[PDB]
Amino acid sequence: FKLIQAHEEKAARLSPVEEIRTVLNGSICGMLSTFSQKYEGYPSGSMVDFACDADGSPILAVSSLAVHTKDLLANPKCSLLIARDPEDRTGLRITLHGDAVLVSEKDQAAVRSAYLAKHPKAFWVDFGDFSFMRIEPKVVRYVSGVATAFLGSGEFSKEEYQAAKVDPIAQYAKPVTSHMNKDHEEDTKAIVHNITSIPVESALMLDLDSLGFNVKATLQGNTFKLRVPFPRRAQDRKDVKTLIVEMLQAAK
Amino acid sequence: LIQAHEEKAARLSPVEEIRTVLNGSICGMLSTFSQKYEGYPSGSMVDFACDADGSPILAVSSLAVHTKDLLANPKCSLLIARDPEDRTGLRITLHGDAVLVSEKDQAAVRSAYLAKHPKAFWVDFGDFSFMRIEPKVVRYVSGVATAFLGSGEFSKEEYQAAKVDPIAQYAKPVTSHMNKDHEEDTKAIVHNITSIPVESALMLDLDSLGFNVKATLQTFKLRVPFPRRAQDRKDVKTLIVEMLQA
Repeated sequence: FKLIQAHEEKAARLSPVEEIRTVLNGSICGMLSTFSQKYEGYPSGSMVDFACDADGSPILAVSSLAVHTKDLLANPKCSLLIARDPEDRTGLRITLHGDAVLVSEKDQAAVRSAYLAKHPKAFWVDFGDFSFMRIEPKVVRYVSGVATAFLGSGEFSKEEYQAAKVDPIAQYAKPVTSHMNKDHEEDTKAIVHNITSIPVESALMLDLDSLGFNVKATLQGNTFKLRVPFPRRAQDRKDVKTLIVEMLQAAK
Repeated sequence: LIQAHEEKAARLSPVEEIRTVLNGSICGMLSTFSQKYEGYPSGSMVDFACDADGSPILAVSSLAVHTKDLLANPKCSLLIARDPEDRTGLRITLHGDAVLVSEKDQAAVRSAYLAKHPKAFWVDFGDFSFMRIEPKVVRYVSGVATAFLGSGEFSKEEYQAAKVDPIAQYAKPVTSHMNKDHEEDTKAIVHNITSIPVESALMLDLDSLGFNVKATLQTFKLRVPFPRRAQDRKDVKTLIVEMLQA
């Protein structure tokens, strides 16, 4: 109740801009808002795949037959809504506002590879109906914990957002969280219990970065999220395993 | 072979399908004009509940960004994904005007909202108000990266006149009993009706004319129509057993 609030406020985590920079870079799909070309005066929403380029600018592969493509050609001002955990309503949600710009011929090759890195089977991007567009950010806004005590919000300029680096350990979140959630969830419960002093019934690893990881934990009927910081910054894929064993050894 | 079965299988009309799916949805993506960032649109996740006419009811906090957006410009849109993770699924965008609910309509609107969000106790707090998106146009797209790409739009009058299918409300219990315990029965029915030797058949939704399934042979969706319209919950069980016997 009060121990959770005191632990979360002190636990090491990425800075706000690095968290938003990292979550966006790891995201591959979101909700595009445009000005409706056909229904004048109304906005319009659609689902789009995307991939951030090296600067964090979303790359879209848009079909000339899509409604949202016609919207963007008539008015390039748009927004992109990202949900870290789409089903979690208390999760982090990011809105990137910017201007959709056709990618130049010089930039085609770098843009195409950045997009296929996130959508490896998207070989329609070479078809004539499809073009790459880049949403050049104007402002990046986020909200977190809507119906919770740890409600936070903020915004970043284009310059602040682009200067932040993507955390180099977050890319390993999927393999690490799988091996732990499938085979070694007892270890996660002990580590969380050792650090937070909460005897959690279950501890599910949500994400991962160089400073630690977050877990979905359950105690009685309440479900809540806990930050589990590493004793030091993780340096690589293997170092993440080393630190988990060290935190387990410090408990087990 | 799939295309010939899908084009002939009985299903709800387009406007009744969209009316039914929207009425069954309780969360979506709201697009607004950004009050703070002049010239830009904005997106947010919102809970909602359709009223009896199909108009989405929102319970908005005075502290939320999208509330300030809607108060500055009521013109908005609501994006609903029947199966949000299925990229070929049906997606509906309702465009309309967000209107404060009047004092006379508060009670009916509150009950419509709590029917879909029974634990939303905060709707009574002072920070919260009910808004209704009065529809201007309802647009849909389906099978966006498939051979069966379809689209269309409905006026406010066409959308409001359509009825919500009275059997779709039973989709969750029926699909649970079948997908967990009787997927062999579902596979037999699908193979019997479509003449497709399906390896697995996962029941997706339900209406009075049949149900849709996710099937795999050597992944695609198949419509499984009932031999006649189902009249109630028990009749759905009667018809499924009847189709299994065949």
